[PDB]
Amino acid sequence: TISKEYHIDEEVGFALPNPQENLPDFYNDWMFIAKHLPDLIESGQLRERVEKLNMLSIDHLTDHKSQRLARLVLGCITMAYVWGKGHGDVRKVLPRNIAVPYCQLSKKLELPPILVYADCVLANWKKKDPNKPLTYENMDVLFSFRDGDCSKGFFLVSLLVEIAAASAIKVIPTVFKAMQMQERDTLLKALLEIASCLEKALQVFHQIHDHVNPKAFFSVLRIYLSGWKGNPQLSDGLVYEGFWEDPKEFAGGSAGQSSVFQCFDVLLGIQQGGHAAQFLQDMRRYMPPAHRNFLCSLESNPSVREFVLSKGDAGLREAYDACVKALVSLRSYHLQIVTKYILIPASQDLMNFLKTVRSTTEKSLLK
Ligand SMILES: Cc1ccc(NC(=O)Nc2cc([C@H]3C[C@H]3C(=O)O)ccc2N(CC(C)C)CC(C)C)cc1
Repeated sequence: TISKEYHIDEEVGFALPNPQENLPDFYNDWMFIAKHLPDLIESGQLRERVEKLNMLSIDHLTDHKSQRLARLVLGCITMAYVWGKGHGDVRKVLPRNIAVPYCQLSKKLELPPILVYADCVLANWKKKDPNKPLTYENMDVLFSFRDGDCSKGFFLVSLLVEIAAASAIKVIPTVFKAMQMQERDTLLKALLEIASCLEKALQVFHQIHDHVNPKAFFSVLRIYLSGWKGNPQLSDGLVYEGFWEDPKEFAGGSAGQSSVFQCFDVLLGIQQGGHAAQFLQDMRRYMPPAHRNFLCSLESNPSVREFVLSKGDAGLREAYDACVKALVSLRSYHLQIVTKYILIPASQDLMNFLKTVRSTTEKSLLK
C-alpha cells in the first residue's frame, strides 16, 4: 500500500517532489519582488513595491505545485513586508492587493496565511544538476531573505532531514502487512530498518553546524520566520486588508511544523501527557491537509505497540525499543540545537515543553 491521497513520496517523504520554480507570466510582478528580497530589504525599497502592486487573480494557478510556489512567494513577500529590517519598524496592516490573493490561496490549500514549514522547506528547493543525488552540494533554495541570513543552510539541512526520514516512512506498510500476516521475521526487519533510518536521520542534524551560524540565525533569519500569535510587537495580530476586518493571530516557524516527529509518535503508539496534546494538535494545523489526513489514517491502523506486547517475543520488543530510542535521540539533538542557536544567542520556555515530550518518549520503552 501507501500514498496517492496523502502525498508521501518514496524519495522525499513529506517534502514536495521537484517543486515548481516559475509561475505563470500573469504573476511576474510577484516573482520579481520575491526573487529580489535581499536587495529590496537592504535598500528599504520593498514596502513601496508591495504598495504599488495591483491585485492579481489567483485563477491562473491551476495545479498544486503552481499554487505551492505562489504561497511561498507571497509568504516570503509578506514576512519581509511585516518585519522590514526588523528594528522596531513593523507594519500592522498587510495591503489588500497582496493579502486578498494570499488569503484566497491559503483557503484553497487549507493552510494559514503565513510562512509555514510546507512553504520554505518542503516546496523551496531545486537540484543543481538532476543527474546527480540529493546532497547539500547538489541542492539550492529558491528564496532567501538577506545576504548572510543562512537561509540556504537552515532550510536545506531541514529538508535533508525530511529526506532521510522518507527512507523510514516508506517502510510503514511493511509493518502493517507483517502484522496482518502474522509474519514475525518481516516485522522485525521492518522495525530494525526503521530504527536504522531514524539513526541515519539523526546524522543529518550534524550538518547544521557547517552551514548555519548561530548569530546570523538568531538575529536575522529568525526575525523573518517570526509570527504574530502571542507576539508583543503585534499584540492583536495582523490585519489582512480586504479579507478580514479583524486582526488575526498565527504562529511562525517551529521545527514542530515537520510531520516527521509526530509521524513516528503515532506509529509507535507514543501518547503525547500534560496538556501538551493541545500544542501538538495545533502544530497539525500548520501542516498540509494531506499530511494531516495521513497522520490520522495512521491512528486508524492496528496498534504496533499492542502487537509487540501481545506476542511476548523479545526480539520484537528490542526492535520496537530501537525505534523509540532513535526518536528520543532526535528530540535530544533538537534540544541541543535550541541551546546553540537560540538559548545562547538570546543571552547576548520552549525548552521546558520539549523536555517533557522527550521524557514521554523515553518512558515508552518496553525493557
Ligand atoms: C518556516 C520554517 C519552519 C520550520 C523550519 N525548520 C526548523 O524549525 N528547523 C529546526 C529548528 C530547530 C530549533 C529552532 C528550534 C525549533 O524550531 O524548535 C531545531 C531543529 C530543526 N530542524 C532540523 C535542523 C537540524 C535543520 C527541523 C526538523 C527537526 C527537521 C524552517 C522554516
